[PDB]
Amino acid sequence: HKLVPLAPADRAPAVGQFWHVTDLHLDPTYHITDDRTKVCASSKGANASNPGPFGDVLCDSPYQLILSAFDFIKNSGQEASFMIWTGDSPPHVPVPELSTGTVIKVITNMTMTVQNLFPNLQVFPALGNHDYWPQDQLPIVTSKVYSAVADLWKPWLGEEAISTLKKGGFYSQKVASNPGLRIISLNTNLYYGPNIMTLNKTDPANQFEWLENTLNSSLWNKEKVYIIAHVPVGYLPYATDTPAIRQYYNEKLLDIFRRYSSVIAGQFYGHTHRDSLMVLSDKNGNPLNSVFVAPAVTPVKGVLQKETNNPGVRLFQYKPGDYTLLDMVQYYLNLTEANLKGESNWTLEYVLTQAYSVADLQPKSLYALVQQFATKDSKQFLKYYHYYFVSYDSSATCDQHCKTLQVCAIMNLDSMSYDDCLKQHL
Ligand SMILES: *[C@@H]1O[C@H](CO)[C@@H](O[C@@H]2O[C@H](CO)[C@@H](O[C@@H]3O[C@H](CO[C@H]4O[C@H](CO)[C@@H](O)[C@H](O)[C@@H]4O)[C@@H](O)[C@H](O[C@H]4O[C@H](CO)[C@@H](O)[C@H](O)[C@@H]4O)[C@@H]3O)[C@H](O)[C@H]2NC(C)=O)[C@H](O)[C@H]1NC(C)=O
Ligand SMILES: *[C@@H]1O[C@H](CO[C@@H]2O[C@@H](C)[C@@H](O)[C@@H](O)[C@@H]2O)[C@@H](O[C@@H]2O[C@H](CO)[C@@H](O)[C@H](O)[C@H]2NC(C)=O)[C@H](O)[C@H]1NC(C)=O
Ligand SMILES: *[C@@H]1O[C@H](CO[C@@H]2O[C@@H](C)[C@@H](O)[C@@H](O)[C@@H]2O)[C@@H](O[C@@H]2O[C@H](CO)[C@@H](O)[C@H](O)[C@H]2NC(C)=O)[C@H](O)[C@H]1NC(C)=O
Ligand SMILES: *[C@@H]1O[C@H](CO[C@@H]2O[C@@H](C)[C@@H](O)[C@@H](O)[C@@H]2O)[C@@H](O)[C@H](O)[C@H]1NC(C)=O
Ligand SMILES: Nc1ncnc2c1ncn2[C@@H]1O[C@H](COP(=O)(O)O)[C@@H](O)[C@H]1O
Ligand SMILES: [Zn+2]
Ligand SMILES: [Zn+2]
Repeated sequence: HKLVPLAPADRAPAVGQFWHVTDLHLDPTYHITDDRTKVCASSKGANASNPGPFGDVLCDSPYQLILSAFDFIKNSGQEASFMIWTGDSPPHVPVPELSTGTVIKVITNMTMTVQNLFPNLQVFPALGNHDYWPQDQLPIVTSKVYSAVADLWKPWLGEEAISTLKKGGFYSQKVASNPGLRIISLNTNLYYGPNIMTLNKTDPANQFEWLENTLNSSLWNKEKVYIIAHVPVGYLPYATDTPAIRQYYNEKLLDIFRRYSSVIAGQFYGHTHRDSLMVLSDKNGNPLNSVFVAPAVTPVKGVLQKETNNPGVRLFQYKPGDYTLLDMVQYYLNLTEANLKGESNWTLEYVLTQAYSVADLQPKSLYALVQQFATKDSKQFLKYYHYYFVSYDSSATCDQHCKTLQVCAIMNLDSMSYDDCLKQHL
């Protein structure tokens, strides 16, 4: 007779789950036609290679592909308490073939697709470099795009997040279903090489100052943080000595992340359209923070590229009320198979703990895994390189130089450690 909360069973609490989708790149022009240079504007006059209803390797996403990805999520039987969505919705076409209004229209379409299919799911979006017109030129003051996405994403975001989103394209937001968890959605396009608007800016849109204060508040309020953004920190794994964002910004952002590694329980990026791991470590090689780059829904590649990705979406598992990452489940569409029969079969690619025989996704667990990658003829690394393209080509090979670039980028996010890795292993 005392109105005490009803104690749950001693059963093990169910893990929490959330979805990560990225790089949808809708191409509204997509359509099958005899002249394969007219299947999709995103091929920029190239002949589509083998187009079907779910797309082509030289095209961005037909609407039907994006719909099939979200239909899979909806009917997967996986419970999830939120979704993160890390940007890049318009297609790869020349700047004169887009406009601010067209960019906003595509982002609106994607946003409304998600809200229509998932009316009860909190979603945390981030802007990508194509989520602006002209592409990559994301500004350091308020803009029409920033104001538009602030209105589009209002169902998911509180007043303070809406205010910072409108001003600079970034926000933080408490997760309604997960007390003690905060999402920080950065606009890392402010740091991306092609962005003229941020040249010679030490703190464009004051995002570093804001991020510092946000993380400090989370620290003192005993919150955990998941960082989400479009362009990742660290080095491109397919190129030599090339940071994904400008080196000055990479170094500055990584130092913030190292100082707050005790608060940051995950980092989640897109932009590369590949499945990549990174482990942020100190200068002495001690692992600090696990980083997850998710592959795209679009399969697009340029004619000059040999490989591309299969479409992917992924799910993370975490410890409830604690937010330590326990696992990652990567799903994919075999695009050639789907196009041949005309029906999608989104399916499991792998479960990270099972694929790699690791206990969880903590930095030390992943650090020990990637140390195995470095061993000669590592079967773990061969599997990783297969999954890098989302199982596009089991015959794709990574020679000694390719593997040095991959492993060095996985383990060394800052310039000093990355260049030392090249010195030791080239
Ligand atoms: C996603 O879905 C696609 C489509 O089903 C799968 O791709 C097919 O995979 C099978 C098996 O790997 C391929 O069949 C094999 O092809 C080999 C030839 O390689 C290429 O050569 C021709 C050029 O002449 C290409 O056009 C062709 O597409 C291939 O890419 C052959 O050497 C094999 O022959 C022998 O294989 C075994 C031997 O035990 C036997 O089954 C056969 O009888 C034969 O003796 C075999 O035919 C098939 O070609 C692929 N199709 C396409 C369109 O690429 C992907 O594997 C799948 N992805 C994942 C991750 O599962
Ligand atoms: C796009 O492709 C067309 C068609 O090329 C053919 O189509 C394929 C199915 C395959 O069979 C190829 O080997 C063929 O060549 C190209 O147009 C043709 O190109 C050659 C001359 O270079 C010749 O077949 C015809 O003169 C061209 N026209 C047609 C209707 O066949 C076209 O050049 C390709 N465009 C690009 C940008 O690659
Ligand atoms: C989202 O778009 C799809 C795809 O259509 C294109 O995408 C938009 C960005 C915009 O440019 C549209 O004008 C394009 O047609 C829409 O699906 C299509 O909708 C129309 C009906 O209005 C219909 O003619 C098509 O057959 C539909 N299907 C396909 C595969 O194109 C979809 O309705 C849009 N969704 C939202 C919520 O806006
Ligand atoms: C980080 O915050 C420290 C703690 O100060 C208190 O933090 C919360 C509760 C705020 O309400 C603030 O007003 C409090 O004073 C600061 O002492 C410290 O300066 C901050 N560190 C940095 C690097 O900004
Ligand atoms: N694996 C790759 N090889 C060569 N170029 C790439 C690769 N991945 C991405 N790019 C380039 O990076 C950009 C793609 O990012 P985005 O345009 O934001 O989707 C384009 O300029 C591509 O040409
Ligand atoms: Zn992209
Ligand atoms: Zn991008």
